Amino acid sequence: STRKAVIGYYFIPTNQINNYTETDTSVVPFPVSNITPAKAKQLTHINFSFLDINSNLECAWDPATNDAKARDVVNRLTALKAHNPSLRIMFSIGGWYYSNDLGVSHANYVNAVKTPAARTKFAQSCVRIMKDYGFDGVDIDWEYPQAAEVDGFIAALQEIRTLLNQQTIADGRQALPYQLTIAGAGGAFFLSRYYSKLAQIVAPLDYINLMTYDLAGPWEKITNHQAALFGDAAGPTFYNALREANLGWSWEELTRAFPSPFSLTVDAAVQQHLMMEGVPSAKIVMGVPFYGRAFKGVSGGNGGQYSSHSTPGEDPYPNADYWLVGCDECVRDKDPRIASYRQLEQMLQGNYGYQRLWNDKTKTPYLYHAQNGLFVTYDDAESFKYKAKYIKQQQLGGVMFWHLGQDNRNGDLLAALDRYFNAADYDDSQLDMGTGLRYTGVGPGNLPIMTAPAYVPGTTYAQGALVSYQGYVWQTKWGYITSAPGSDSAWLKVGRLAA
Ligand SMILES: CC(=O)N[C@H]1[C@H](O[C@H]2[C@@H](O)[C@@H](NC(C)=O)[C@H](O[C@H]3[C@H](O)[C@H]4N=C(N(C)C)O[C@H]4[C@@H]3CO)O[C@@H]2CO)O[C@H](CO)[C@@H](O)[C@H]1O
Ligand SMILES: CC(=O)N[C@H]1[C@H](O[C@H]2[C@@H](O)[C@@H](NC(C)=O)[C@H](O[C@H]3[C@H](O)[C@H]4N=C(N(C)C)O[C@H]4[C@@H]3CO)O[C@@H]2CO)O[C@H](CO)[C@@H](O)[C@H]1O
Repeated sequence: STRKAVIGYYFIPTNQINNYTETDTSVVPFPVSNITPAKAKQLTHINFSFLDINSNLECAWDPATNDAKARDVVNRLTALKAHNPSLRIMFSIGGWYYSNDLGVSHANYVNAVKTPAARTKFAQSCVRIMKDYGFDGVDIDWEYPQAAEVDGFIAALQEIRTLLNQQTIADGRQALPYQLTIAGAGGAFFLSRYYSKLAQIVAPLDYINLMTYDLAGPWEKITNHQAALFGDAAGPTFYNALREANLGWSWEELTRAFPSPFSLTVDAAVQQHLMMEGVPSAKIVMGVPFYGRAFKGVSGGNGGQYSSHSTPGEDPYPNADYWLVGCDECVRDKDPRIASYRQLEQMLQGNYGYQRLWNDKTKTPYLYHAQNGLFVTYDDAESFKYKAKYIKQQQLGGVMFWHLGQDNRNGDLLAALDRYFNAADYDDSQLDMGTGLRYTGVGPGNLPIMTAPAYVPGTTYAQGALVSYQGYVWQTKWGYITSAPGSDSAWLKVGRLAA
């Protein structure tokens, strides 16, 4: 049917732009020339990261950026479109460093969306940047607007959308229209900031790119998979913050949608989006990490899973103990807590003491270093089989990943994703999705199809009775009920009738 989106972020820090070279990996580890024609054909979007919002409340490059070098790098990316007429080079505004609550530019995000006049100035600057540098759309990665900033954020997205649509007409770009996307939270605590207005946030977007990773890390006391597809009952569980969002729903409605505690998984985040009315599955893009998160000080028994650990959370990494054995990139980056898939392959292949283990509930791999007590959670071509099948089964828009420089040299992770979506000879009809814990919540936007006897006036219905009435299947919350379903508080809408 419709091709699945494959959205790869291209992350290049300012110092690498200013010293850009394609022949010295100690200066630029992943230059644009490493995105070969074959890789360009497997991507639908490359998202250049990151631009910012400056104190003038406009989209802007980092002011330390050499503009001539910046244009040269972007030009190399947009030249890739010669190999793929569906490919878009987006640019992304924000990222954790600029836009987190304590980030260096945070107040500029709050203020740029605060008023109609600020939103107009900001929205115009976005489109100006995208036309001036040759980008194909705008991606916003503010992590994250708070519940009170959400209305301004929504209006800013609406205003950018209108201007982009004007630009599509002006440039006759109907075959490849300019797009607007955001990177969204992939876990319930950050998602709760804007969850109640999710339909308004998604309406002006082509896609919402869920960051369904970083679900574990040094900030948690217990090691865990950072991107489990489904839940493991032996793993940690979390309070479901969505049940406290300002939804106006009843106790039964909240309980049916927001089981708590719950397993913090990719499936949970996807279902939490689908549960809301007006959030179409085709706009939801599942993020996947091309890096692993590493922990030290883990005590064995379960391959390092669900263990206490002694991994610092500070930034910069607080000392020079680069304890992730074999991680040469970690020495370069002065941080043993993150390793690219590229590096993880070499760590597993070398004489470094890792076992590769597999959790058949979460459908994810992990590395365990028994001698030193190390645990690494990551994703690979095998976990991507289950995630790609889930994307197809749930009719999602596609996949997103952070970031291109972390795939191995041959681009095997990207090639795998492309194969699972597009290869005629690839068959996952027999791929067993396992018995891991599914997120069981149901909301107005994902009512299952059900059948039930028609409601009959005068009949006294016990608690739990199911009837069909005016297009839906309803269940009594208590008994005995005689009211017509939907006329009072006694009936829960639990399903839809097939047309
Ligand atoms: C250019 C720069 O600011 N470098 C910073 C550095 O910032 C990076 C790192 O913190 C990245 N962390 C990891 C594990 O890669 C971080 O990546 C985030 C990104 O911000 C989020 N946005 C997405 N999208 C898909 C849109 O994914 C996430 C990823 C993965 O979590 O990106 C920031 C830049 O925002 O941080 C260090 C420490 O402060 C700093 O020294 C400097 O090198
Ligand atoms: C204390 C610490 O180590 N701070 C890190 C910082 O960690 C952040 C980010 O990695 C967030 N990643 C995002 C926003 O993409 C991370 O958010 C993850 C989060 O942990 C998962 N959990 C949720 N919840 C709702 C609980 O959602 C997902 C999100 C992704 O949506 O939160 C941690 C801790 O706050 O990362 C930066 C850059 O990597 C690093 O410099 C350092 O400051």
